[PDB]
Amino acid sequence: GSSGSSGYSVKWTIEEKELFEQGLAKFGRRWTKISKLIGSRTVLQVKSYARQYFKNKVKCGLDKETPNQKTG
Repeated sequence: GSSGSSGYSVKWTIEEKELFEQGLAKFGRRWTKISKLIGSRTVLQVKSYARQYFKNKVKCGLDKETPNQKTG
């Protein structure tokens, strides 16, 4: 597969990952709140990431995409 960012490389940090969860469980599925807690990220970034986190939790599935490629 291929991946391209038509903007800039956006990545998170452990500190952020740990914070997101904390509030996620405490406040719940509230992005407006979480985003604020962390401060660094924004409602948007959080909204997306929310799904990005789980996607990883469970090995590639629905996507049905493997890092394999034409050998040789």
